[PDB]
Amino acid sequence: MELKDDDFEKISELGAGNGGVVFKVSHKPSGLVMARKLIHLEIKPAIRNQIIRELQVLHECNSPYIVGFYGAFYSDGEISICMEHMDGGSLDQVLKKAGRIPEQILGKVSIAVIKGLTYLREKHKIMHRDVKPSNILVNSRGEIKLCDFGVSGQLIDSMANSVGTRSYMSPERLQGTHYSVQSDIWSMGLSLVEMAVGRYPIPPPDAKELELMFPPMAIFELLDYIVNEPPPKLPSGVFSLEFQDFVNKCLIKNPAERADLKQLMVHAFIKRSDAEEVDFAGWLCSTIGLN
Ligand SMILES: Nc1ncnc2c1ncn2[C@@H]1O[C@H](COP(=O)(O)OP(=O)(O)NP(=O)(O)O)[C@@H](O)[C@H]1O
Ligand SMILES: Cn1cnc2c(F)c(Nc3ccc(Br)cc3Cl)c(C(=O)NOCCO)cc21
Ligand SMILES: [Mg+2]
Repeated sequence: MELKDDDFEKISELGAGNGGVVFKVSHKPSGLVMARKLIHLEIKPAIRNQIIRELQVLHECNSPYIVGFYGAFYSDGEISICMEHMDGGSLDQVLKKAGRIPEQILGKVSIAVIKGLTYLREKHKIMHRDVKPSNILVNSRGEIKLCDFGVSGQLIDSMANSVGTRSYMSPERLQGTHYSVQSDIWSMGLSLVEMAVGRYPIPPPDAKELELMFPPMAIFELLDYIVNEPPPKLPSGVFSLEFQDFVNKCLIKNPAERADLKQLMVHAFIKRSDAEEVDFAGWLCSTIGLN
């Protein structure tokens, strides 16, 4: 069934950020609760049709590790993407409420991210391009799913400009055009360290700030750090050697030396997490108040 603007009714706002705002909406004709992302783009009709056209491939991105798509359309200066509502939010949200995220949980997340990236690359030859904690969604059934990946090339173009004071970009992507899918591996590694530790891990915590857990940077100052200083590490002692090596291999500055999806999928840490009996659903609601 096709989706139009007037068949929707707003319920609440799930949040916003940089070029988009997403609402919890009711799709009146079907009764479904959806998440509807609005993206403002002053752009000619010819290209917006192509964006809408390109976004349709989301209809065949079906995976337990990828957020469900309902449909895409154009309202007034607004491109709408309608998706599965994830009643548990983004990992960046659960991080706030949780402080830190336990290694074993992070292990299940790692599993989901790899399978998600693998699915998108394997079955669609598509690179994510924006891996970070806000674009990993979770829900009360304990599903862990990726969103906001770069499915439409023209959207990639039309969003080219508009970034902030926290980069999840690989150093190769920061420095030039010589980047690709290995960049997502970096984005993952960093995200993990962040969720693991309780904050964006650059710059890395001083001697003091570390034993406590257990000013914001200038733009250039931060990017300069990412590309020229050694990458962040999981602090020793509080995380299994397995986890440490995993993130370490994810955060190699040289993208050709950096681990790939193939390799991470059979890494000691994944295989260990793969076996671990973890009630992720239970932990989720427990730490954010719910079911
Ligand atoms: N399908 C969804 N279900 C539930 N909540 C969602 C969904 N999609 C997005 N959200 C929420 O909307 C918030 C903002 O979304 P979004 O416009 O993609 O920006 P962001 O990921 O937060 N930061 P940025 O990537 O810099 O734009 C996210 O942090 C989520 O909390
Ligand atoms: C660059 N680019 C190319 N295609 C894209 C695309 F489809 C996007 N959205 C999206 C994708 C899959 C699913 Br499932 C759900 C959504 Cl909402 C986003 C995106 O929403 N970036 O979020 C930034 C903040 O608003 C970006 C895309
Ligand atoms: Mg986003």
